[PDB]
Amino acid sequence: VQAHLFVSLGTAPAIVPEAFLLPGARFVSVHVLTTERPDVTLIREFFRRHAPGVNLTITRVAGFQDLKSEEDHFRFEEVMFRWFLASRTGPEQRFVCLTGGFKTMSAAMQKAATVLGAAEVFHVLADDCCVGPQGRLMPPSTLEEILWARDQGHLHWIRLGPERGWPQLRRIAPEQFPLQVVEEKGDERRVQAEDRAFGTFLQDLLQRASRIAGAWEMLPELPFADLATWSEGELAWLREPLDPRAPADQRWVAGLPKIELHCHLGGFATHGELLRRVRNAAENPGKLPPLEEPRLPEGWPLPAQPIPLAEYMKLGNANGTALLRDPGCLREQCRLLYRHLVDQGVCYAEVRCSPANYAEVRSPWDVLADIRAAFQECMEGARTAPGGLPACHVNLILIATRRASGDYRAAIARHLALAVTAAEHWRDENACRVVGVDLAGYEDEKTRAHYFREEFTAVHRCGLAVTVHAGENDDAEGIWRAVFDLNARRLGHALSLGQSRELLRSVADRGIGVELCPYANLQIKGFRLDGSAPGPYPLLDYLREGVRVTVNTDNIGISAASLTDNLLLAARLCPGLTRLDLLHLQRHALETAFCTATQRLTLLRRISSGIPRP
Amino acid sequence: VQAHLFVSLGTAPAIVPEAFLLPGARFVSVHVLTTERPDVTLIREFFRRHAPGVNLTITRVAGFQDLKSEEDHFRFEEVMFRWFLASRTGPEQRFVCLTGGFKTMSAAMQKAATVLGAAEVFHVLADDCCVGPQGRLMPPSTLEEILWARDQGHLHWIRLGPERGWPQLRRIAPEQFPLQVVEEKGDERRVQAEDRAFGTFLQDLLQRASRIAGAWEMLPELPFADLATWSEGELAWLREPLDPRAPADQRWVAGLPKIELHCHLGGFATHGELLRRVRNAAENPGKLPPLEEPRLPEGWPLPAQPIPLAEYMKLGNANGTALLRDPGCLREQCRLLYRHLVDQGVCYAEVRCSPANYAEVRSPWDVLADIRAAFQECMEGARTAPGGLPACHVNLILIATRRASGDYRAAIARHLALAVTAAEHWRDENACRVVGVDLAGYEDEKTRAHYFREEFTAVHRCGLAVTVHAGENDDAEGIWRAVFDLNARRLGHALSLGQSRELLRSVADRGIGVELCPYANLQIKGFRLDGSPGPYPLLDYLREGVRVTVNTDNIGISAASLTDNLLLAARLCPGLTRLDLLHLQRHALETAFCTATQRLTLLRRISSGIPRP
Repeated sequence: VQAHLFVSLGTAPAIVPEAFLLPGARFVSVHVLTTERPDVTLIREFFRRHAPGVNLTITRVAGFQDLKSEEDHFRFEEVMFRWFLASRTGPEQRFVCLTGGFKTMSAAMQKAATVLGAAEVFHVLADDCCVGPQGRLMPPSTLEEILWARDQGHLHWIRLGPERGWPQLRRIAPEQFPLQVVEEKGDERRVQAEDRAFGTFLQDLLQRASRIAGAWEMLPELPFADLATWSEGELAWLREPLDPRAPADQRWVAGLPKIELHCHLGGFATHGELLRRVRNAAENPGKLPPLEEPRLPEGWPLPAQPIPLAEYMKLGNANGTALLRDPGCLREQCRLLYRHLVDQGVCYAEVRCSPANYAEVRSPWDVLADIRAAFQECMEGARTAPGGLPACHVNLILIATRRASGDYRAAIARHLALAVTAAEHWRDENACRVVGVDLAGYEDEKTRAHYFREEFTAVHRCGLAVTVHAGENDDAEGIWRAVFDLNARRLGHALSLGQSRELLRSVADRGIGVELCPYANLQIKGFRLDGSAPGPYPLLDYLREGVRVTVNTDNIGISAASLTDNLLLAARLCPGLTRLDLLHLQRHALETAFCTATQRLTLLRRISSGIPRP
Repeated sequence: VQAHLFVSLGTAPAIVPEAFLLPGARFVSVHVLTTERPDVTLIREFFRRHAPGVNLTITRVAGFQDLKSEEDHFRFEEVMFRWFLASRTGPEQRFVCLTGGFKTMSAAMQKAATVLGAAEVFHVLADDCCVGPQGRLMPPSTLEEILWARDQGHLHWIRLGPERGWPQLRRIAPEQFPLQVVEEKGDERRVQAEDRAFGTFLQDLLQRASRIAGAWEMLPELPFADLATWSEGELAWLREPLDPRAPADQRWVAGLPKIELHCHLGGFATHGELLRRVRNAAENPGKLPPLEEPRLPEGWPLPAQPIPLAEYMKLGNANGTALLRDPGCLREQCRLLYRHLVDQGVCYAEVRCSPANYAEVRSPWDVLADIRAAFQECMEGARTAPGGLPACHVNLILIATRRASGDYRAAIARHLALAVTAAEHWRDENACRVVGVDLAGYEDEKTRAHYFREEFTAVHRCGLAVTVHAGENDDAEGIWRAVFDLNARRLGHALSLGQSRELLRSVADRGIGVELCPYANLQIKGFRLDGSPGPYPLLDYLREGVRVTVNTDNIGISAASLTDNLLLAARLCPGLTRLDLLHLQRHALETAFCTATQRLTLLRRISSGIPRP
């Protein structure tokens, strides 16, 4: 109910104290400007009296004596707009006055109230109030006739209708439209304006709504609907090549809301302090394995030579099946992963795990229950304020197991049966829930999974999604079979699709998604970096054809990189990538998720109103 | 370009003479509203002081001497408001100026300018203008110091800009909002009012718009990005129920760009003049069957009782197989269909046809070639100016045949072979081309054919989409089998999906489109109209996230177009808003069978064509 007051002052200073008087409407603050000519001494005396606690921010122009030239008009409008900007208050809290002014045209304030939302407009009136010595309604000597008129009420205040403001400018910040203070003498200040950028922005917003000449190419092909309210200069910044080494471009990617779809729980904390923290919350300290940390190759984030997959897997042999057989370690790892995900700014994640691996005495169901309980407790604990919803939704995807010595059919059957029952058990739509399964594996699984299509027909009826990790070999026939027989909806990696036009066109048309991990691909398969045997990274081509490409993290601990670093490295690998392409990537990732329609709408609202302005 | 102008009021007369001075702006009319006091003698001086000629209706209130009371503001607001109403001039012809008067009526009149709408707001300001005694900047004697100032350029008119006004209040008449003329003293005029109903209307409209516009979720979730630059009133209008009988919404629906996905070539011109036009272009007039138009049921567009499907089919027995076995008739039908589609405003269509039906002596390939050649000739003919592209794009879908007399498996094989060969033959991406097949009649029904899955693995590799028609019964098993074995991407009709949550959820998630035809569905299955067979399952599908479309099916048999189908869909499901139409268009665009470049071009064309109210 903080009613910050915005009153203009003319050559008559009675309007300030009088419009201060209002039915109720206790004012936390009062903001006024004038020109250099009028004095402030009697306003000083007035404010020293019964209202000393409130502040009186009286700002002044750099130079002004009258408003008769047009230049005076644009300058006054600009300075007044930057006033209202610098006030830093909610639209429902701003109040507008009689706007008398020293013939300040009295209309700029109404224009501001119309374009920028406010709460109310009132009009002071003088009726037999403060009858002066001359007989006319002169303002009091200092304040005595104010009290006199308040005693016998005829003056009053004529109140107009409230305004809401234009939808586009209703949300805005003073940082992109600042002002320079010439000098501040106590509560009084003198400021000045630089350029009519705000007027240019308003004129652009008016003009693009009429013609379609220049906006016709730009607006219709924009990823999010909230990007149509940006200025012409900002939209030009968005259509320029992204520099991954600029100290300013790095802080923009760090504030974007992000969606994550390829993460592994068993490869998070494998080195450094986090390993110590995980190895501290163990329930049974007596059976923890000896602390050995594998040695990373030279310049590990950017190795000079590709390493094979087996060495990559063994690089994380300090936190996995060895450590996650103790419940405390499992819970602590879940909590740390959630905290890191929240810090990165992710708003929706899908963690992949295989409960069978971390089970030697307990059953897989107990491991799944513990994981779900930990994640749900964290989600309920966080509960930030997008409307009461948790800060980061987390779902679950069940990948197959590793110890494939027992009967393969038995392992597959157990893996799918655990998923179906878990899907049936947790049916609430605001909590962790198993959403899909993974069919990673070929050769033996190629001979088993693809042939036994009838095995994977129950899952389809139970409401679960299927993702296939097309890793090594990456032949075309496997992709054809995965797309058309297994009815998968997302593909893993699959970096070679441009060697068969029919497959690329089919994948583009049907809508299947593709998941790419820059750091892992560079460190495992090898790729050229910067401007200068594998070919170019197939990200720009996929984005141009119309495929739904995403960028993910894969293994956070083994690769030692986060989502932001992955995006910047993706910018490095393909020269020419623009920021609009990053927003396209986010939109595609949102589209290809496994959530429900209500969650999709909520995520769209959250993302579209979070993009930081340049 | 007639300029009906509103000047101002003023205690000092000078406001009117200095406001009539505008650079390069001729006004055919001048209207003034003011109080009892002002010296009407000086406006009488101005009456012929200017010279050339303009109306000078001076309106007066029944009683007023000062703006000092709270009710005074409301009284003058209503009076001047109804003065605007009774003006009877176009929104783009009004001219508005608040140079003079007191403060409150200036604020009220600028508020009228923004809310009601205007074309330009200007301020007259004097700089060293008309110097008088003691060096006082003060109005001229009669007009001569104005002449001196014009000789010296001492006048500065400050122009602000145009206005838009709220959509509902843009069009209004004074008959329902009259006034009370006290006395029109020739050019002078006196008025009074009766109530403040129009101000109550404005308050109710604004408060209802505010209440409807809650959290600003509207901006993040608009269908098309171009709508994000609209004014608040237009969005509020878009968030209201659609009235299908008003003479204003119908033109808006007519103006909308549209996409058609369910049309039949063999049921276009089956009655009236079009039948005669088609029959007059036959190559061999001696072999034409005698003209016999079937008789339509009672009130055919909206029958009072459903009819069986067989009678619906027999209705179109004048332009079926009988007439189309002649090249001239085929060409004329194709050309007429293209012209009608262009007139309706369609920008992308997919016409279904069965070439085998119209082949007796000629082979099916000749029929297909003739159809493609006719459509391509028309397409290259139109090419108006989208970006240099044709005004309408037409692709083809091959449905199965009707004559299940011979070996049906042979018919299916020939159908698919023709489809594949035609798909490979024409490969340019800016011309008519076979884009998909329709495994209609459930292939040949599960009675004799079920689903030869291993047969339909070649069309997928050759790049053809599959559409499955849901006809009678519509058991969930059939839809399950179609979706997860035939890899279909669109479903026909399928009005019963709400009876199984799992099917609805799966269909919504995967992204399979649904095609609905309101007129045909009403005439064949029976439905309740104007809220009086269950309710029409269109609003439920939209609220559940399914991708729904509205089509025409048969144009000649049903005797309706896309616009009429949209309006009837509005009638069937009460509460449908004007945003749902754009949602349907977006879904139709997303479910089409075109290519990525065509999809981007279609998005650009649709998003830049939506008409503002």
